[PDB]
Amino acid sequence: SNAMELDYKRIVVTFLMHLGDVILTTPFLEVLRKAAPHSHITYVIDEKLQQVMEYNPNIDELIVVDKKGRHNSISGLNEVAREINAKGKTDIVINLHPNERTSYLAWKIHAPITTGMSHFLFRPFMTKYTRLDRKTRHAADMYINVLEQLGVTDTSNSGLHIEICEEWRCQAQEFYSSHGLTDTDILIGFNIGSAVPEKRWPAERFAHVADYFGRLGYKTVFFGGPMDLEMVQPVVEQMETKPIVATGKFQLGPLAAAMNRCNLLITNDSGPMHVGISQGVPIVALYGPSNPFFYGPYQAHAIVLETMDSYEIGKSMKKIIKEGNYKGLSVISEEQVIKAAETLLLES
Repeated sequence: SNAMELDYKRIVVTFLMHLGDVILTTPFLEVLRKAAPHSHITYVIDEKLQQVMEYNPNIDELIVVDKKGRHNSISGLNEVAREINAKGKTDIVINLHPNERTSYLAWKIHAPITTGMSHFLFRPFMTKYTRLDRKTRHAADMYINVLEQLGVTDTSNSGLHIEICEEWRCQAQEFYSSHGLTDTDILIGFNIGSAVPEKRWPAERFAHVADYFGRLGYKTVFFGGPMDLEMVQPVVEQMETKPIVATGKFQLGPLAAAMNRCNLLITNDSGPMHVGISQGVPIVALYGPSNPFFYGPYQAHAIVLETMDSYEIGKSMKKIIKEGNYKGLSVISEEQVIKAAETLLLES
Protein backbone atom coordinates (compact mmCIF):
# COMPACT_ATOMS: atom_id res chain seq x y z
CA SER A 1 0.00 0.00 0.00
CA ASN A 2 0.94 3.65 -0.53
CA ALA A 3 1.13 4.36 3.20
CA MET A 4 3.52 3.27 5.91
CA GLU A 5 2.17 0.98 8.60
CA LEU A 6 2.95 2.68 11.91
CA ASP A 7 0.61 1.00 14.41
CA TYR A 8 1.89 -2.06 16.31
CA LYS A 9 5.57 -1.17 15.76
CA ARG A 10 8.64 -0.24 17.81
CA ILE A 11 9.66 3.23 16.72
CA VAL A 12 12.54 5.58 17.47
CA VAL A 13 12.45 9.35 17.05
CA THR A 14 15.74 11.20 16.88
CA PHE A 15 15.80 14.92 17.63
CA LEU A 16 18.86 16.45 19.33
CA MET A 17 18.03 20.14 18.91
CA HIS A 18 17.42 23.07 21.21
CA LEU A 19 14.75 23.82 23.83
CA GLY A 20 12.48 25.60 21.34
CA ASP A 21 12.84 23.28 18.40
CA VAL A 22 12.14 20.39 20.78
CA ILE A 23 8.89 21.63 22.29
CA LEU A 24 7.74 22.16 18.69
CA THR A 25 8.13 18.44 18.00
CA THR A 26 5.60 17.80 20.72
CA PRO A 27 2.32 18.11 18.70
CA PHE A 28 3.84 15.84 16.07
CA LEU A 29 4.27 13.36 18.94
CA GLU A 30 0.58 13.52 19.71
CA VAL A 31 -0.29 12.97 16.07
CA LEU A 32 2.12 10.05 15.93
CA ARG A 33 0.63 8.35 18.96
CA LYS A 34 -2.84 8.83 17.41
CA ALA A 35 -1.90 6.83 14.31
CA ALA A 36 0.17 4.41 16.39
CA PRO A 37 -2.00 3.76 19.47
CA HIS A 38 -0.32 0.43 20.12
CA SER A 39 3.14 1.11 18.73
CA HIS A 40 6.02 1.27 21.17
CA ILE A 41 7.57 4.69 20.81
CA THR A 42 10.90 5.95 22.08
CA TYR A 43 12.33 9.51 21.98
CA VAL A 44 15.95 10.65 21.94
CA ILE A 45 16.87 14.20 23.14
CA ASP A 46 20.00 15.83 24.47
CA GLU A 47 20.66 15.33 28.20
CA LYS A 48 19.78 18.92 29.21
CA LEU A 49 16.31 19.28 27.73
CA GLN A 50 15.39 15.97 29.30
CA GLN A 51 12.96 17.33 31.92
CA VAL A 52 10.88 18.57 28.99
CA MET A 53 9.88 15.11 27.80
CA GLU A 54 10.24 12.99 30.96
CA TYR A 55 6.59 12.90 31.87
CA ASN A 56 4.76 12.87 28.54
CA PRO A 57 1.68 10.86 27.59
CA ASN A 58 2.68 10.00 24.05
CA ILE A 59 6.06 8.36 24.75
CA ASP A 60 7.01 4.98 26.24
CA GLU A 61 10.72 5.49 26.55
CA LEU A 62 12.98 8.54 26.58
CA ILE A 63 16.77 8.23 26.19
CA VAL A 64 19.12 11.22 26.45
CA VAL A 65 22.64 12.07 25.20
CA ASP A 66 25.56 14.34 26.20
CA LYS A 67 28.09 16.23 24.10
CA LYS A 68 31.02 18.63 23.93
CA GLY A 69 33.64 17.57 21.41
CA ARG A 70 33.64 15.22 18.43
CA HIS A 71 34.97 11.92 19.82
CA ASN A 72 32.81 12.39 22.93
CA SER A 73 29.62 12.87 20.95
CA ILE A 74 30.03 9.94 18.55
CA SER A 75 31.21 7.60 21.28
CA GLY A 76 27.95 8.45 23.10
CA LEU A 77 25.89 7.89 19.95
CA ASN A 78 27.29 4.47 19.09
CA GLU A 79 26.38 3.99 22.73
CA VAL A 80 22.74 5.10 22.46
CA ALA A 81 22.25 2.92 19.39
CA ARG A 82 23.62 -0.09 21.33
CA GLU A 83 21.40 0.93 24.27
CA ILE A 84 18.33 1.16 22.02
CA ASN A 85 19.06 -2.22 20.43
CA ALA A 86 19.41 -3.92 23.78
CA LYS A 87 15.77 -3.09 24.44
CA GLY A 88 14.06 -4.42 21.29
CA LYS A 89 14.09 -4.81 17.51
CA THR A 90 13.24 -1.31 16.32
CA ASP A 91 10.93 -1.45 13.27
CA ILE A 92 10.96 2.16 12.07
CA VAL A 93 13.38 4.99 12.72
CA ILE A 94 12.26 8.57 11.99
CA ASN A 95 14.94 11.27 11.87
CA LEU A 96 13.70 14.86 12.42
CA HIS A 97 17.13 16.37 12.77
CA PRO A 98 18.97 16.48 9.41
CA ASN A 99 22.47 17.39 10.60
CA GLU A 100 25.19 14.75 10.14
CA ARG A 101 25.55 13.84 13.79
CA THR A 102 21.91 12.94 14.33
CA SER A 103 21.68 11.56 10.84
CA TYR A 104 24.58 9.35 11.78
CA LEU A 105 22.74 8.18 14.87
CA ALA A 106 19.55 7.25 12.96
CA TRP A 107 21.71 5.28 10.56
CA LYS A 108 23.73 3.64 13.33
CA ILE A 109 20.54 2.30 14.91
CA HIS A 110 20.17 0.33 11.66
CA ALA A 111 16.44 -0.32 11.65
CA PRO A 112 14.71 -2.27 8.84
CA ILE A 113 13.42 1.09 7.74
CA THR A 114 14.72 4.60 8.31
CA THR A 115 12.73 7.65 7.33
CA GLY A 116 12.29 11.34 8.13
CA MET A 117 14.90 13.73 6.86
CA SER A 118 18.64 13.25 7.15
CA HIS A 119 21.87 14.81 5.93
CA PHE A 120 22.46 13.99 2.26
CA LEU A 121 25.51 12.01 3.28
CA PHE A 122 23.22 9.37 4.85
CA ARG A 123 20.37 9.82 2.35
CA PRO A 124 21.31 6.73 0.30
CA PHE A 125 20.70 4.21 3.12
CA MET A 126 17.19 5.42 3.94
CA THR A 127 13.88 3.77 3.05
CA LYS A 128 11.88 6.92 2.44
CA TYR A 129 13.46 10.36 2.58
CA THR A 130 10.70 12.74 3.64
CA ARG A 131 11.96 16.32 3.18
CA LEU A 132 10.86 19.03 5.67
CA ASP A 133 8.79 22.02 4.50
CA ARG A 134 10.89 25.12 5.40
CA LYS A 135 8.85 27.46 3.16
CA THR A 136 5.17 26.84 3.75
CA ARG A 137 4.55 25.57 7.25
CA HIS A 138 4.96 26.75 10.81
CA ALA A 139 7.74 24.62 12.37
CA ALA A 140 5.32 22.37 14.30
CA ASP A 141 3.14 21.72 11.27
CA MET A 142 6.21 20.93 9.21
CA TYR A 143 7.23 18.19 11.63
CA ILE A 144 3.73 16.75 11.23
CA ASN A 145 4.07 16.93 7.43
CA VAL A 146 6.64 14.13 7.78
CA LEU A 147 3.78 12.04 9.12
CA GLU A 148 1.55 13.20 6.24
CA GLN A 149 4.28 12.31 3.74
CA LEU A 150 4.02 8.89 5.38
CA GLY A 151 0.26 8.87 4.81
CA VAL A 152 -1.15 10.22 8.04
CA THR A 153 -4.49 12.01 7.72
CA ASP A 154 -5.78 12.87 11.17
CA THR A 155 -3.45 15.70 12.19
CA SER A 156 -5.73 17.67 14.52
CA ASN A 157 -3.44 18.18 17.50
CA SER A 158 -3.86 20.26 20.68
CA GLY A 159 -0.82 22.50 20.68
CA LEU A 160 2.48 22.33 22.50
CA HIS A 161 2.56 20.45 25.77
CA ILE A 162 4.89 19.79 28.66
CA GLU A 163 3.67 17.48 31.36
CA ILE A 164 4.77 18.70 34.78
CA CYS A 165 4.81 16.47 37.84
CA GLU A 166 3.94 16.92 41.50
CA GLU A 167 7.43 17.67 42.80
CA TRP A 168 7.60 20.61 40.38
CA ARG A 169 4.24 22.08 41.33
CA CYS A 170 5.74 22.24 44.82
CA GLN A 171 9.14 23.73 44.02
CA ALA A 172 7.08 26.46 42.40
CA GLN A 173 4.33 26.69 45.01
CA GLU A 174 6.81 27.30 47.81
CA PHE A 175 8.95 29.76 45.84
CA TYR A 176 5.84 31.72 44.94
CA SER A 177 4.27 31.44 48.39
CA SER A 178 7.73 32.39 49.66
CA HIS A 179 7.25 35.67 47.84
CA GLY A 180 3.81 36.04 49.39
CA LEU A 181 2.00 35.50 46.09
CA THR A 182 -1.55 34.57 47.03
CA ASP A 183 -3.66 31.94 45.32
CA THR A 184 -5.90 34.68 44.00
CA ASP A 185 -3.35 37.19 42.67
CA ILE A 186 -3.10 37.93 38.94
CA LEU A 187 0.49 37.17 38.02
CA ILE A 188 1.95 38.64 34.85
CA GLY A 189 5.43 37.36 33.98
CA PHE A 190 8.30 38.55 31.81
CA ASN A 191 10.92 36.62 29.92
CA ILE A 192 13.23 39.26 28.44
CA GLY A 193 16.72 38.81 27.06
CA SER A 194 18.34 36.81 24.30
CA ALA A 195 21.84 36.11 23.03
CA VAL A 196 20.79 38.32 20.10
CA PRO A 197 20.91 42.13 20.68
CA GLU A 198 18.10 43.02 18.25
CA LYS A 199 15.92 40.74 20.39
CA ARG A 200 16.19 42.96 23.47
CA TRP A 201 13.64 45.56 24.43
CA PRO A 202 15.14 48.61 26.08
CA ALA A 203 15.55 47.77 29.77
CA GLU A 204 13.64 50.81 31.00
CA ARG A 205 10.59 49.99 28.89
CA PHE A 206 10.21 46.64 30.59
CA ALA A 207 10.72 48.40 33.88
CA HIS A 208 7.98 50.96 33.10
CA VAL A 209 5.60 48.23 31.89
CA ALA A 210 6.03 45.92 34.89
CA ASP A 211 5.64 48.96 37.20
CA TYR A 212 2.47 49.89 35.29
CA PHE A 213 0.80 46.63 36.32
CA GLY A 214 2.33 46.33 39.77
CA ARG A 215 1.07 49.84 40.44
CA LEU A 216 -2.35 48.53 39.30
CA GLY A 217 -2.56 45.51 41.63
CA TYR A 218 -0.81 42.89 39.56
CA LYS A 219 2.17 40.77 40.62
CA THR A 220 5.16 40.42 38.28
CA VAL A 221 7.81 37.69 37.85
CA PHE A 222 11.03 37.68 35.86
CA PHE A 223 12.41 34.50 34.33
CA GLY A 224 15.69 33.50 32.70
CA GLY A 225 18.89 31.60 33.34
CA PRO A 226 22.23 32.61 34.88
CA MET A 227 23.10 34.40 31.65
CA ASP A 228 19.92 36.52 31.73
CA LEU A 229 20.75 37.99 35.15
CA GLU A 230 22.78 40.85 33.65
CA MET A 231 19.86 41.69 31.37
CA VAL A 232 17.31 41.64 34.19
CA GLN A 233 19.23 43.57 36.83
CA PRO A 234 18.98 46.84 34.96
CA VAL A 235 15.22 46.42 34.75
CA VAL A 236 14.54 45.44 38.36
CA GLU A 237 17.00 48.14 39.45
CA GLN A 238 14.73 50.99 38.30
CA MET A 239 11.32 49.62 39.22
CA GLU A 240 9.40 51.41 41.97
CA THR A 241 7.37 48.23 42.61
CA LYS A 242 8.55 44.85 43.89
CA PRO A 243 9.09 42.24 41.18
CA ILE A 244 9.65 38.55 41.85
CA VAL A 245 12.94 37.25 40.48
CA ALA A 246 12.89 33.69 39.08
CA THR A 247 15.95 34.13 36.87
CA GLY A 248 18.47 31.31 37.03
CA LYS A 249 16.26 30.07 39.86
CA PHE A 250 14.64 27.11 38.03
CA GLN A 251 15.38 24.02 36.02
CA LEU A 252 13.14 23.33 33.01
CA GLY A 253 10.57 21.06 34.67
CA PRO A 254 10.22 23.50 37.58
CA LEU A 255 10.24 26.38 35.10
CA ALA A 256 7.06 25.25 33.38
CA ALA A 257 5.44 24.74 36.78
CA ALA A 258 6.48 28.28 37.67
CA MET A 259 5.24 29.61 34.31
CA ASN A 260 2.02 27.64 34.45
CA ARG A 261 1.10 29.95 37.35
CA CYS A 262 1.25 32.98 35.08
CA ASN A 263 -1.93 34.71 33.94
CA LEU A 264 0.27 36.28 31.24
CA LEU A 265 3.73 36.29 29.70
CA ILE A 266 5.40 39.16 27.83
CA THR A 267 8.45 37.96 25.91
CA ASN A 268 10.84 37.96 22.96
CA ASP A 269 11.25 35.14 20.44
CA SER A 270 13.07 32.64 22.61
CA GLY A 271 12.50 29.06 23.78
CA PRO A 272 10.88 30.05 27.08
CA MET A 273 8.06 31.54 24.98
CA HIS A 274 7.14 28.04 23.79
CA VAL A 275 7.40 26.74 27.37
CA GLY A 276 4.86 29.38 28.28
CA ILE A 277 2.50 28.42 25.47
CA SER A 278 2.86 24.76 26.40
CA GLN A 279 1.23 25.62 29.72
CA GLY A 280 -1.69 27.59 28.31
CA VAL A 281 -0.25 30.99 29.16
CA PRO A 282 -1.52 33.91 27.01
CA ILE A 283 1.40 35.46 25.18
CA VAL A 284 2.42 38.97 24.27
CA ALA A 285 5.34 38.35 21.96
CA LEU A 286 7.81 40.93 20.70
CA TYR A 287 9.02 40.23 17.17
CA GLY A 288 10.84 43.13 15.61
CA PRO A 289 11.16 43.08 11.81
CA SER A 290 11.18 39.32 12.33
CA ASN A 291 8.54 37.08 10.81
CA PRO A 292 6.52 35.00 13.31
CA PHE A 293 5.13 32.70 10.69
CA PHE A 294 7.58 29.85 11.11
CA TYR A 295 8.59 29.84 14.76
CA GLY A 296 5.85 31.93 16.36
CA PRO A 297 3.09 31.08 18.91
CA TYR A 298 1.73 27.80 17.58
CA GLN A 299 -1.94 27.16 18.26
CA ALA A 300 -1.78 29.82 20.99
CA HIS A 301 -3.85 32.60 22.49
CA ALA A 302 -1.28 35.29 21.70
CA ILE A 303 -0.61 38.65 20.06
CA VAL A 304 2.58 39.21 18.13
CA LEU A 305 3.81 42.80 17.96
CA GLU A 306 5.82 43.45 14.82
CA THR A 307 7.11 46.51 12.97
CA MET A 308 4.07 47.07 10.66
CA ASP A 309 1.69 47.15 13.63
CA SER A 310 3.98 49.73 15.11
CA TYR A 311 3.98 51.77 11.93
CA GLU A 312 0.23 51.48 11.47
CA ILE A 313 -0.87 52.40 15.03
CA GLY A 314 1.79 55.04 14.52
CA LYS A 315 -0.16 56.67 11.70
CA SER A 316 -3.43 55.57 13.32
CA MET A 317 -3.06 58.01 16.21
CA LYS A 318 -0.74 60.42 14.37
CA LYS A 319 2.21 59.62 16.70
CA ILE A 320 5.47 59.40 14.79
CA ILE A 321 8.12 56.78 15.60
CA LYS A 322 11.33 58.59 16.56
CA GLU A 323 14.54 57.98 14.62
CA GLY A 324 16.12 56.91 17.88
CA ASN A 325 13.70 54.01 18.13
CA TYR A 326 14.19 52.91 14.53
CA LYS A 327 16.49 49.89 15.15
CA GLY A 328 15.13 46.49 16.19
CA LEU A 329 12.43 46.03 18.84
CA SER A 330 12.71 49.67 19.75
CA VAL A 331 9.81 50.43 17.46
CA ILE A 332 7.50 48.80 20.01
CA SER A 333 5.80 50.99 22.62
CA GLU A 334 5.12 50.63 26.29
CA GLU A 335 1.56 51.55 25.21
CA GLN A 336 1.57 48.84 22.51
CA VAL A 337 2.71 46.25 25.07
CA ILE A 338 0.36 47.50 27.78
CA LYS A 339 -2.63 47.43 25.39
CA ALA A 340 -2.01 43.87 24.22
CA ALA A 341 -1.69 42.51 27.70
CA GLU A 342 -4.83 44.19 28.96
CA THR A 343 -6.60 42.76 25.95
CA LEU A 344 -5.38 39.19 26.40
CA LEU A 345 -5.84 39.56 30.17
CA LEU A 346 -9.50 40.22 29.53
CA GLU A 347 -10.03 37.67 26.71
CA SER A 348 -8.59 34.87 28.88
